[PDB]
Amino acid sequence: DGVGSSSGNWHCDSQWLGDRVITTSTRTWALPTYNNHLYKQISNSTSGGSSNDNAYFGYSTPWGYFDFNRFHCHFSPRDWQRLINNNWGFRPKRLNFKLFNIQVKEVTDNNGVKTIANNLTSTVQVFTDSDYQLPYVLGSAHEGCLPPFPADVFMIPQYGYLTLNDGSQAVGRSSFYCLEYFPSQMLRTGNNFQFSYEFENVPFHSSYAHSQSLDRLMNPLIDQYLYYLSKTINGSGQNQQTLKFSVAGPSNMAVQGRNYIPGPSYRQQRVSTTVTQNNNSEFAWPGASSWALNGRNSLMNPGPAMASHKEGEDRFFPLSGSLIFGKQGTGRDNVDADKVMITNEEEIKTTNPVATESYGQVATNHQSAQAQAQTGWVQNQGILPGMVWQDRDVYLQGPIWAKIPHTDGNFHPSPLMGGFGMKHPPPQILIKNTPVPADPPTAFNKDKLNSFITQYSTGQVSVEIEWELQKENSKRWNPEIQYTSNYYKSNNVEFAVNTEGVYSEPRPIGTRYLTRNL
Amino acid sequence: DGVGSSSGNWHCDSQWLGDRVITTSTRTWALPTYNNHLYKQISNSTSGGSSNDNAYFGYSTPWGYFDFNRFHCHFSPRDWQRLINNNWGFRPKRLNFKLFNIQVKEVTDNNGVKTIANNLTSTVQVFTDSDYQLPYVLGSAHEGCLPPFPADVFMIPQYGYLTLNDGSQAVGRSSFYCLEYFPSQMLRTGNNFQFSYEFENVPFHSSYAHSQSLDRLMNPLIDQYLYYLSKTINGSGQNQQTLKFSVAGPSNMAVQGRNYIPGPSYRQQRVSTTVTQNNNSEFAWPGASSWALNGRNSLMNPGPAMASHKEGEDRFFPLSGSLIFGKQGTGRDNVDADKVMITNEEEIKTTNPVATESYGQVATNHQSAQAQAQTGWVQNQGILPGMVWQDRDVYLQGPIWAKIPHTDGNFHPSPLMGGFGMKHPPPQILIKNTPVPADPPTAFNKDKLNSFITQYSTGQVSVEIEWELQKENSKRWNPEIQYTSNYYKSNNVEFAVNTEGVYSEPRPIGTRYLTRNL
Amino acid sequence: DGVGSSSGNWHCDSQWLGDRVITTSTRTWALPTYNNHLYKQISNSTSGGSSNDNAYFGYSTPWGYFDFNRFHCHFSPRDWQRLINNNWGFRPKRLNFKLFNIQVKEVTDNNGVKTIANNLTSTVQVFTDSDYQLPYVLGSAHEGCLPPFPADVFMIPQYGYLTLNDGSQAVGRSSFYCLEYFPSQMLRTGNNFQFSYEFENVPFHSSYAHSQSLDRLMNPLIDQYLYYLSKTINGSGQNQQTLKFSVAGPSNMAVQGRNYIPGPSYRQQRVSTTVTQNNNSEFAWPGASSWALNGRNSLMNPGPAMASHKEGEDRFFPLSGSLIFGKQGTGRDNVDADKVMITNEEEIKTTNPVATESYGQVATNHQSAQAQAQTGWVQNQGILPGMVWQDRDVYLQGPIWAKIPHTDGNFHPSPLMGGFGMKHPPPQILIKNTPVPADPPTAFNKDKLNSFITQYSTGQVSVEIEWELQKENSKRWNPEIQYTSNYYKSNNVEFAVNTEGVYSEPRPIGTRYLTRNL
Ligand SMILES: OC[C@H]1O[C@@H](O)[C@H](O)[C@@H](O)[C@H]1O
Ligand SMILES: OC[C@H]1O[C@@H](O)[C@H](O)[C@@H](O)[C@H]1O
Ligand SMILES: OC[C@H]1O[C@@H](O)[C@H](O)[C@@H](O)[C@H]1O
Repeated sequence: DGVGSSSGNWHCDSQWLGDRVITTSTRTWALPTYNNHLYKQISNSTSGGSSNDNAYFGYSTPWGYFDFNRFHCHFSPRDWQRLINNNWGFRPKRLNFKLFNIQVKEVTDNNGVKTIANNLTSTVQVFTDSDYQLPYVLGSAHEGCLPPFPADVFMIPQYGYLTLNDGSQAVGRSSFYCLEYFPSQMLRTGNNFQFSYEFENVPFHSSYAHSQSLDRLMNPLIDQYLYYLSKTINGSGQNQQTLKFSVAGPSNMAVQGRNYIPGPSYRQQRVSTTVTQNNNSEFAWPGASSWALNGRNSLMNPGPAMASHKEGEDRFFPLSGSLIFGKQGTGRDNVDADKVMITNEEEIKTTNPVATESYGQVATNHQSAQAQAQTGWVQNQGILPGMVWQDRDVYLQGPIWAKIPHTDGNFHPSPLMGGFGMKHPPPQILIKNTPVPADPPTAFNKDKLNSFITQYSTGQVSVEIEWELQKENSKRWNPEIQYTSNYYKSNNVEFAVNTEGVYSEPRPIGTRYLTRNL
Repeated sequence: DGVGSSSGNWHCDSQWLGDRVITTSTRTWALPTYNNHLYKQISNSTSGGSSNDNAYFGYSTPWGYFDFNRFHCHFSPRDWQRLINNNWGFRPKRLNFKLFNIQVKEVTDNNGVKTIANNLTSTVQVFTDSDYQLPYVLGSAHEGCLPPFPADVFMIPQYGYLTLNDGSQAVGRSSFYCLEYFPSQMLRTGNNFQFSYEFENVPFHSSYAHSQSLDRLMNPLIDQYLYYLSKTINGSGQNQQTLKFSVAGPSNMAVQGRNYIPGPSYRQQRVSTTVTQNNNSEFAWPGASSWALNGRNSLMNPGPAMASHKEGEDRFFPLSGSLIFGKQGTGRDNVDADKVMITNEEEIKTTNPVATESYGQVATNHQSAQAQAQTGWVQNQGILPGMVWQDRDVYLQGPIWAKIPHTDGNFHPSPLMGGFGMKHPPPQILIKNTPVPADPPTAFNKDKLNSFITQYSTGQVSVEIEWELQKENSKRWNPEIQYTSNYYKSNNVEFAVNTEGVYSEPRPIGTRYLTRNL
Repeated sequence: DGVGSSSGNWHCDSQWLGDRVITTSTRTWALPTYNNHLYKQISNSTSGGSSNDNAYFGYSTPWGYFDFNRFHCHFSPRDWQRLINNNWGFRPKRLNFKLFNIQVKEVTDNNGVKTIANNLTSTVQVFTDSDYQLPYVLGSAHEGCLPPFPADVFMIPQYGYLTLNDGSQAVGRSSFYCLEYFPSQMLRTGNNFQFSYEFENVPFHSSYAHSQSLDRLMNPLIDQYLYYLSKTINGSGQNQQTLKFSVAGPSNMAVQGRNYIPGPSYRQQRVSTTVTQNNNSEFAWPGASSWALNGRNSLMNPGPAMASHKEGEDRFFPLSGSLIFGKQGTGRDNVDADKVMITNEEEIKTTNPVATESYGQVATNHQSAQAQAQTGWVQNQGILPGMVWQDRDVYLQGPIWAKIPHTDGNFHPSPLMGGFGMKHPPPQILIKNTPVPADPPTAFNKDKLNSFITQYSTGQVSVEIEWELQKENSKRWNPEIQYTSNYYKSNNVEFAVNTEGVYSEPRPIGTRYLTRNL
């Protein structure tokens, strides 16, 4: 419309209907010029680091993008609690996005003091990649998200992508993308932008833990009608061999026949938070579970979902097998365990094998009168018919969704870091403020113009997501575990602002509190 | 209605339509009072046995439940034969249940002689758990089923369940259930009960065996157009290396290219019924294939479906890899092989690996001029794209269905003991005769009344199941294997009553007789 | 609309209809940035002062709010006089609020000389808390109100709130509020804001004084038919005891029977404005009437409404029992009595006990032949059936309304400082100018942006209140006390501007001039 009118309003409310929640968040953003208006080839050679596992080839762009893909973007800690205490499941349904109240500003510097003024005629240009024609960066869990606390003003992250490489070099199959080669909407002060999105059908996340374990499904009062082999020798001596069979029953539960077995396993190395119990050596990379692709070793960071420890073993965690979040103000490199938050998958110990344990034992030979029976430990176990498992839990700090890679086949394409896998996830919103040249020469030159006016833009983003809820039907008599605040005398309220104005999130909050039968 | 009228009739017929069978069974039951009208916390501590694998925590209830979940409940041996000889497949469709002609009886004992009288005003109360809000006990294969022989009167089994535990202790996530906290129908003599159930869509059980093996699918008369590496050395000597390639053809079938491979394997230890061929040692538990869950080892009793032995090896069976049924009158503990019936999965040797064999071999290294080629045995193999398998066979003595555990994911949720997996299986029917207090004090006391009239109830159950049939279309010229009775001079007719009045089932009858092409 | 159009007009008129008055006020405001765009935890620890009575915990916000909650906002001194001379009562009815002609301005400073320019694209955001979901700050009588004189330009006060504390620490029950978590309307130059409000039904304020006292309601000419005990002894001597009864009549009025008694009392310490008559000691805090809450002592500042002094005792006032207003230009701390204005409740001496007196006397024992009759002084008296009282008077300088605390119970929830109590008072209007970032880095950083453009906003506020009037019906023959200006030779007109341009209010003006029968 015009310079004097606001093109949108601040909308942060969240409304709770019966089966649905609608969260709306508004933030203030700032967009710098990136790469001096250039596309740039980037590689580990451009970075200077040399390792085959770390080699890459790609491009950085002048563009930037919006990321609302963490839950704390859409939920207050109080709202998150209302979700996880009262519901068996939730999934996203619809999405609404807005850009409004856009301000482009010119920066003028002369002797070292800078002046900021409005440039009213400058434009910022925006588009969504709806056909998923760009490398999709939102699936990897990166920073640059809308801040969890509504009063914080955030910088928009720079867009870049990777393609095929051999070492630092490219190959003919490597592809280059100019984002100017897409249609984008141009917006001056007084123009606004919006689009809507429908989440494709996904299963509900399971916000519950099981109140039963897969190995105790039976009636403790009744015998099975099935027999197992109890004795193979009549006693001590020579040539003592029998086949004795017993009924499986309450007295021996481990031996009963069962219809279903725990899910797959890929074993992790066990690390103690008590430090004297760890080996004295550097095992971090060497002792790590990894997978190889085209000669590169990728550490298996969030591998298959597994129980992080056995009972009472809480000090133990898998080496890379769990999500690790930083506390507010935590540095980038070589930080103590105190400054990081290690989440645990403990609730899924009912259907899932422990991450640091073998799956089980198998027979490795044929016994005979000559040969004793030999077993071996199953370190990794793929899917078997009759396996049953839970996915990884969801966190208020964690990612909401991921893009399922477009491929001939996949199995159970739930994101291993967590959340909802989608062939067509919420599209990428790419934003850039358009280059404004400085004064060109007065005689013609064919070289592209490398001299521009220093600018940046600010504005507001609204994101609205509808969430479908799955209510708890339970007949459980005794009360249940809920997420609570503790009452006792803190210096600071948790999930509140600091005395210096800093918002922090004291601990990770998982989704799984309510219980179901297994 | 009233004391003098029958509230139902005896209905045992089974009617065979073209595509469907309807089996109806009627039995007479007796219901005791369980637990002295109490709910009781039970654990391995209450049982006194201590092993971490066998530890449990749960509750026993005053309630009891009906189990018709074995096939011999619904099929006579003659009906079972008509099913398995004439049909390629079957599945359950509808279910109808009735309770009628209910009689509550008071037991009076004074000096040690007891008198039984009718209590006409007493009531028995019944409900089905339709929302699956209770721990589901019918999936584990327990005793307490309707007896296979219609003239036998059976005792109703006591209901109980398990929940989470650490050792014998519970955890806050453990859940307690009062069955009085459900609505239930009360029934006096003259009241009857019924409900209907729809089986959710399940695949047909495969009542056939394959007439082809997965490794012979080819035309024996024709060569492939594909080549394999036949020779790696030109001959004996030094520096003799070649690559020689041959056509795969009828002469060498093992090396041909194939589109599909056999199903997954988890290896079992091999045990001989000839006893002198077994090792002299106790390998039963130690040499057993197991899986671990939260620190407990559960023996893998009916693991993935696998051929129980190779050809001519019938004396061999997997250590726990097969269902083991007892003969009539067989004791509970340490019984000889003669008194038990070991079933075999032999028919599936066409698509499935043998339970006691390795899946195959893989390369463990890179060969080179320095290093010879090394292989290793694959003891367990998870699912691979292109695998093809058969499920475990169904038995007249075996379970019909199971409840699929409610979870984020599962694969091929066919019950490993056998039958039809269902998210919503036939619901549990829970029955209890209501407590009738003895004479209370004449001055008020707040304690709950612990003194009751000794009672029990009897009545009849009808169960009606419709089964959908899949007829055989085969073009096979030669006659086929059928299930038969042998003609020769027994002292007793098989599947008949004893001279003392005892009904026995002489052998397990599987489903797989007719054949199909693979 | 646009940059060149005014979005509202100046409206200050007040129109007098028969039963209603409509006051409209327009002011010019200025809004700074508060807290550097931060929320900040604040406590007596952050302030450094330590006393348990003064301990607090809370938050300061970047937001600010409008306060029109004093009468001089809505009434000129002439209008106030027209109200209080002609009417028995008044109450508020409707409310209309407007924000318009909004101007955001950028402040640029380099070498220490600052330049102010218009920022045309900046926005200010406004919302009302209509659901009363925020801590309500307008009830406490704070500064920051619209100035009484229309030509003064006022600064908008900063919003902040308190929550639960133990000492300077918080508790788990303490709650934090982000105001960005509400929907708010954004407004650029050319946008305006308005909303309407309905006062919920409140009683009229009593703008009258009683022309009778509660202890003289009788006919002075007539006797009562009731008797009192006049004599207990026949005379001087031993064993002189009688019961003598007399008629209560005009000669002895104190002893007559009465249907109604004066209202409740909580006694205050008496302080003289003649200073030599006060004790020589510091009794201010020590000799003060207080109430205790959770271990803290809160001085009872405007306690129950009571007559401030007896007749002719005008020099006396309760220690904290009355509202104390400052004269124009009066300092914050340790100011002489000359610079402050002490109001008096004198008019209510008819129905209300004096603040500095005991309520009365009660019997403390049983008299007998052995024991003389003993009485004791009633220092505080709660409500009794048959009590009758007046509320505190209203002042042109005083507060209009208060929010009744949301609670299970309350009694006579009239605000003790004065005015109209409401469960849903006029809502809080919260205003903030939105942060405009300075130029962000050209490489992405995840830290929130702490660098902003210095801004402030100005504009106009209109407030329109309809007041319902209660006209005087009186039959009084003699003329009545009115509020007047004195005619005699001042250097300055009262309620006028200074010679230096300063507006002052010379004295407090109460509401109670006209009289009624009691
Ligand atoms: O040699 C490959 C390297 O890979 C890196 O990811 C790791 O941090 C190094 O310690 C080393 O393992
Ligand atoms: O040590 C665990 C035990 O588990 C039982 O199920 C088994 O019968 C024992 O022989 C032993 O293996
Ligand atoms: O000891 C509590 C204190 O409370 C304050 O409000 C007062 O000004 C002090 O003089 C003292 O009474």
